[PDB]
Amino acid sequence: MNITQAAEQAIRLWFNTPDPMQRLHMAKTIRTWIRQDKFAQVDQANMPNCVQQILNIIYDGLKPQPVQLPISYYAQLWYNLLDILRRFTFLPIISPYIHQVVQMFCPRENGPQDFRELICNLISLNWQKDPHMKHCANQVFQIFNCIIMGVKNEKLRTEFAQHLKFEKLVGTLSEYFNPQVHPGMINPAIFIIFRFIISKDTRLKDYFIWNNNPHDQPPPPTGLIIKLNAVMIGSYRLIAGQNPETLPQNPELAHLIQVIIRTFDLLGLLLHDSDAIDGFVRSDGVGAITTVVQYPNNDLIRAGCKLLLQVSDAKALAKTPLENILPFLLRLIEIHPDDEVIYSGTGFLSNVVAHKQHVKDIAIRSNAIFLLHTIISKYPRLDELTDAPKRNRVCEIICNCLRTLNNFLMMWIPTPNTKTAGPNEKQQVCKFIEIDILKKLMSCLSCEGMDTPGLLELRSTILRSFILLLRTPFVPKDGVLNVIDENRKENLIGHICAAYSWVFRQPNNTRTQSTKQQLVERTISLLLVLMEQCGAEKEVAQYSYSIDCPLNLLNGNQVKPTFIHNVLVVCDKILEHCPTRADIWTIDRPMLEGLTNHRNSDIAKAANSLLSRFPEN
Repeated sequence: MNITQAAEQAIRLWFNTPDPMQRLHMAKTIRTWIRQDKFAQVDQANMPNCVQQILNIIYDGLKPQPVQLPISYYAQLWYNLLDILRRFTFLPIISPYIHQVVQMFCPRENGPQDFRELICNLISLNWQKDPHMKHCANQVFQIFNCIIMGVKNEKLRTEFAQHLKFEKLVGTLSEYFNPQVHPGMINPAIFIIFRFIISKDTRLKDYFIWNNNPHDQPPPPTGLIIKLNAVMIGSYRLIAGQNPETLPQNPELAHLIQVIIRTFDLLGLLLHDSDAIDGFVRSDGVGAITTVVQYPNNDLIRAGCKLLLQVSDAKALAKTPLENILPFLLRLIEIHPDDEVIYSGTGFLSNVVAHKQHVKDIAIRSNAIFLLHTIISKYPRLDELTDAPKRNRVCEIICNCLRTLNNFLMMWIPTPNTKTAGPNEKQQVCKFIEIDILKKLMSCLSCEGMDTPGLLELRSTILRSFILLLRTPFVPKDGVLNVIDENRKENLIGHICAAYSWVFRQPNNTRTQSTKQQLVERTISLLLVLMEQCGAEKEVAQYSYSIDCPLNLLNGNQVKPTFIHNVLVVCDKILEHCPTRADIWTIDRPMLEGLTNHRNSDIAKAANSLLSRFPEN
């Protein structure tokens, strides 16, 4: 018998030859046949049947034989058969028939006899302790990895995913994340599988996390939140001493680093909503990451910070000890050369300080205000940035910083319902009215900055920053309007005006409408603040020739009472110093005469102050 004939007979005899040692001999032969031939001799139209025969031998070979046999034998039989299977999942010639491989996983008996439960049992952890069987495990992992990374037909992917969703498999996978397992034992393909089965399956996600427990209790020790955090920490304990210089010749170190990254990634995908995110935070996830990103590997730090950003809005972060974490993150932001980290950190910072007084207090005590100035100061103007990704990131970094600052400024501003700022806090805040940063922020308002998706939110946020700085008692107001940029030769008013005019040239879009409106409202609000706070009623009015009549802002369904009042007052103040605009503007006189009889006494009063300014005709 020659190769092909040796295979032919092997296939033919298989299902009538119950002899163990003949089956192994037989299996070795079919394998070597594939190994060499790469199927090219079999007739194309017989291929479905030829593949199906092999697959049925594979499936039959993996079944437990009635006689008592040594583990050593199965390991050898299975290695050959699983190797054929593996090859059936990457071999160009077989790919039209790949759905036949997937079909095999589809259950029939719902018991330990199905193909999938035989495959599943081979990657049980205890097999990694076995000197022979651990190689079959590593092959099954390559098989999953081949199917998952390989098949492009979306309907087939979906079916494969469905076939995998059974108790014994999810149990088997989780067992790798138990606290007593050394993380050296975690095959990387386990991540690949988890990503695959949870992809767009919310209920499975909540099952892994919660284990049918209530979402307000501690996440259970049997669930993944506790398991994955102990894996991060376990791996970190092992790499912590290790010199990162050894990396290129240190596969164990490389492995554990990638375990950490893949664990960050999995946690990212699992924590899909508020309750999941909160659970993570109450299980000390933030401390866990923060501890782990101490290790000087940049891929690791990026992935850690990405996950911190994702969890930064947790209300449970009001309860976590942040006295050590926050200073470390501030320090990391100060020194790390990567813009993705800067972005992630500052993003984390603004969310974490939001609505949390004691958290604001930690940030400020660790010089967060000085740091925000530094991060903003270090970047060039947006118009100096050529590549889009980079400019938009810088734009988001500045936005984050200014959002952080605004959260602080809010505390020292007198409300009807007064906190005092210390000597150091005052002078750090006052760095923001230095001429260079005013110039930078002014440029951001008015640069012919191109397609930058986060520009709208930056511009709205800068206006807010100016509003709060100028409403802040200890901030000097004398010099702000004397700052004239080198490029447009304009002061703050002109840049404010250029942004306002810009918002109206922008495309209409329900996604952005909310922010455009808040930018318009803040423009009006900042024009008033400048008028009152800088003693600049005249100059604000005359430097505002570039904007059309603000009254026309009320030509819609605008109900916000504070906005209406601001529009009316700013208009009246403008006509006090530039009377002729009253004849140049084109207003809805009925509407204005309407507002004279408004429920609000302030609106009604200002409306007929303004009406008196207009030509009777």
